[PDB]
Amino acid sequence: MKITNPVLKGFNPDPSICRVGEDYYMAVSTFEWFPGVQIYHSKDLVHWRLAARPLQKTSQLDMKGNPDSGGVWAPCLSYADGQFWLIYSDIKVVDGPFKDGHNYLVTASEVDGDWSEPILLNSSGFDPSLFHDHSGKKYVLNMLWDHREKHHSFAGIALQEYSVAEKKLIGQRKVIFKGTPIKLTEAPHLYHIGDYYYLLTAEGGTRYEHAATIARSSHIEGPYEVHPDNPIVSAFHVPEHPLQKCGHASIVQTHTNEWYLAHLTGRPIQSSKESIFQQRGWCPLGRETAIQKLEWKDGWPYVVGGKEGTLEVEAPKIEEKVFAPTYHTVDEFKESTLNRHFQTLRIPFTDQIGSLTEKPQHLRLFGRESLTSKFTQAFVARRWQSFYFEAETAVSFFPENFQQAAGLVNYYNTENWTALQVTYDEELGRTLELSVCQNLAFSQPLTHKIIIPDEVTYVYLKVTVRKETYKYSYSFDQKEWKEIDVPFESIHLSDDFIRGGGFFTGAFVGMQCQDTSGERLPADFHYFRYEETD
Amino acid sequence: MKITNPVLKGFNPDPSICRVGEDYYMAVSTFEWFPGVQIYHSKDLVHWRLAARPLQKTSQLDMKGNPDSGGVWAPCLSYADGQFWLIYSDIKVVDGPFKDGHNYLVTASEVDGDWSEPILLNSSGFDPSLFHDHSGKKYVLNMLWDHREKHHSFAGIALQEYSVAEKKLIGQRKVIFKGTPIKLTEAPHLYHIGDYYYLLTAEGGTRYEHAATIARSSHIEGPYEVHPDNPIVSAFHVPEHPLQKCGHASIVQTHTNEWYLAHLTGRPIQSSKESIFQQRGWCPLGRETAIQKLEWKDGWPYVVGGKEGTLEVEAPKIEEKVFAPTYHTVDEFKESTLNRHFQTLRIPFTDQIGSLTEKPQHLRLFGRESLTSKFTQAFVARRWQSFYFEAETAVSFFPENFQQAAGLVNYYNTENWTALQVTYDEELGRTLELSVCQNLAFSQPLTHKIIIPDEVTYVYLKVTVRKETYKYSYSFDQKEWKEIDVPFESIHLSDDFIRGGGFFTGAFVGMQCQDTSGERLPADFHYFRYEETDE
Repeated sequence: MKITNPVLKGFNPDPSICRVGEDYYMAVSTFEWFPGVQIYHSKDLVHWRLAARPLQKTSQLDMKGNPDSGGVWAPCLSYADGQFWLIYSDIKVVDGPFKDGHNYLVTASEVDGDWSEPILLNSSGFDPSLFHDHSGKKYVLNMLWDHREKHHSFAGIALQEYSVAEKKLIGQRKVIFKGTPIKLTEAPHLYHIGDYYYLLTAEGGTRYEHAATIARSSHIEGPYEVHPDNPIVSAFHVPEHPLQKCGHASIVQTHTNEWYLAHLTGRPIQSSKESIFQQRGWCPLGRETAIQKLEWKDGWPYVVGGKEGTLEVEAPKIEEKVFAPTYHTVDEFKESTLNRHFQTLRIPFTDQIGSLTEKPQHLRLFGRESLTSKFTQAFVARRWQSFYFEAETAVSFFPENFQQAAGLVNYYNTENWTALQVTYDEELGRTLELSVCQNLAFSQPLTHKIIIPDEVTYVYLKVTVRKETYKYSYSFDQKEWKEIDVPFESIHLSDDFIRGGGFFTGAFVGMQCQDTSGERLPADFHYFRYEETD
Repeated sequence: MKITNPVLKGFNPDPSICRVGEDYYMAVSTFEWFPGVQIYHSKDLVHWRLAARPLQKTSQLDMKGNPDSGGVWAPCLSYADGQFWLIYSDIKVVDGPFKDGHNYLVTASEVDGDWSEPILLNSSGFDPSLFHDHSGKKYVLNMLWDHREKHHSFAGIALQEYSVAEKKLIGQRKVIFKGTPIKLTEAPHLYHIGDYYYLLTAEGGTRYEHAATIARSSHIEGPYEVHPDNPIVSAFHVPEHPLQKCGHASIVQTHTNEWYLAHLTGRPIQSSKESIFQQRGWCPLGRETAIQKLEWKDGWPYVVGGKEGTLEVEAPKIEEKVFAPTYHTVDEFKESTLNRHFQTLRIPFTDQIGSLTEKPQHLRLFGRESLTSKFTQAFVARRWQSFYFEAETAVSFFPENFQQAAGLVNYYNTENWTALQVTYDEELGRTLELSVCQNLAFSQPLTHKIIIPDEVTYVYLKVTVRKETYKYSYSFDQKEWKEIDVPFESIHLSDDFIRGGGFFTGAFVGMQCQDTSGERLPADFHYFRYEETDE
């Protein structure tokens, strides 16, 4: 029991696991956060390092205006013919009868290399997957989205051959599997093992009814027979289990001939005044990735320890490989590139949003649109990856009107965030303001204004997260800290609290500057510290 | 002679009227509909023709992903120094505490010429206006948006000098006016008349409390004194008046030294089960533009006939100039340019959404995203401009899967529309289906499927609008029509029915093709007929 779940903490959903020789890769979805797709690398399945974010250019991923939790849904990473293949989606509509979005293919020699320009596959449903058949043929699988009023929206798993020569889907698509009574059949993955094709799918939806089902056929077009103890992964029946929403799985065979299953999961905070059987809880870290061990019997896989998953799982018999950290606890912005754990919303980090060279050893952000804007935000943020942490920054900002503000933000989506910002008041001058957006209801709860003396070069801003609650603090000298006595609920930044059709990310913390007057006033952030605690 | 109001019927709001010599122009807002800004031209203020749509390029106007009723809000058209100046906005956020949006300036020698690339002015609030002072200086006015929780969001009218040489606002902005108790102060227009600067604003919001207020100052930065009988325009007090939502005005002095006021208005449909004093009604034609006559007294203008406005208004002493129609009652798509009364949502009409040359004498639309998408819709549409009309098209479409559909659509926004479309059913083949989106609640009300025989070349589709109700009909031969006995309420496509922070357009009817499978299957529309009635 040396794998400790979750292996990817914080917002890291929809894992697509992939072996190349003795290297293991896992791609996860990133939704509106840019650059798109996170690929992690491991030798032993115990330790994982963030290795690449493939979708770096607007020609590969153009998400300006995308709805919250649109963009890059579950991706599929594979390897064949000396190349990585990455299938991804750009979902443009996440609410209502339709689910408009398009599926694309890019390739690369190495996951951290330059990925190709996208090949357009289809638009008929999300969760596309690329299957490399033993014959050399290639097939794309995806769910079929049905908009029609009388029908369940999940109309089955479609299969269609992909022509490498023609760079397009060919022939006609075929519905090969219609799911089980759990329904919401999605996330198709095909595997050829022994004498059967195994079709792995997610069912039940990505909330607390989530499950992984598997079916098998001697022929790729079916009919598929469902596992006799289906589902193979699910925590639906065990509301007290520490792993919840267990589903959307992918399977890997190690180079040591052992079998493992990656799946997403959530770790909810519960309410003491509610029944955990009725209110399963809220997940501010979003959906995380866990790894289970498989065993085989009668040609069917089973999750070792039970289908709800285990926190501690027997690691494969592989030499341990620990990686060095890929971020520093205190980022002083001495590098010319933004650290790989930082992302921006929807669009690339360019000189129109910020600079790492205009003000050396600072991250300079030019004030753009407000935190409610799905277009151009000067906001650089990183995931909450623990229930217990501190994040801190120091900002030089001299606003001249009330429409300019910059500071520290905890953020779920454009309707759900809190921010501690240096702004300007017509009567008191530079002030420190607390802003709260809760499903688009806006409040500024401080009862008395915090005036910033003109002598203060840098305003130090901190958030302290203690599982259920978090609090902001500030200092004018980094020595004497003052806590703002407004206790914020972490569950308000969770998948399970926010309204609307897209609820698939997780809480972020970061640095931000807005100027809704038009002057693009810069804020200079001296450092960003993110430190997990006990 | 008589001006008959509204002079611009259907969705034509926020009029900015402008005289150049003996020609008169009026620009109106277009929100998410592309190309942006409609400019109308008149000689006599009675007859108006659609003359230009300036914002034709994505470099001038990039609205992909824009929210419904974002985009081009109220524009400002002026003329000075031998060129037209157009100030416009691109609003990116229409709900919540902020109103993120940016204001731009483009210029041209003629309203239908090539307009420049935009100069960015500011982002501090919408309704920007450019004022040409007698001193030669230029000033930009706009409202100030206040997001702060404790404050009214309409924080006053800002003034700042614009440097023509430096292509930017210079100096610092000054709040010159904070409004009256009606509040929601917006739409500033400045006029220097006689001994005073006159600041015209809209107040009360663009629903049924709308008003136009006017103030004057000897000095451009104020303080402004409010009109003693303010507001000068409003129907708030008369719920039965045929013109409602009267406000957002602009003033013109004719070359015959007469004074007129253009303003937006709505013409509501009422419910017989409700009090009009409680439910003023619903406006499927959206906000239209009307023109009132002004008279002066003691240095203040007054609307002739009362501040609620008149339907028939005395025309200026100008020789009549009647224009011929600018669209064809039956458009056969024989021309290589889409007629000027057709618009697309958000984006240019390019070879990726349709073509007038691939299939001659047809409008070919490549199936793209559904009607609920704010991104790429292959939808070509024109305004409802009468309470009584018929629209009709004929479509060649051969869908192969249930994710392909094309046909005739009546549309307010991405959440509010109805469509009669040729689609495909796995068991019955090509079928005719009715789809309904009502504030994003989706229904398909036909009780039995309408099967289309394989031999049918064109499916003819028609909508008949009779004020409160509209009904779809279809034919397989253009001779024998079958009405679909599902009565639709016109008020469901109105500013006053749809949910959300943006409710600023009006009902459209048009041709559409979607392919949510990825194959971009084309539908070919043979013609589009739009034929109004006189009640």
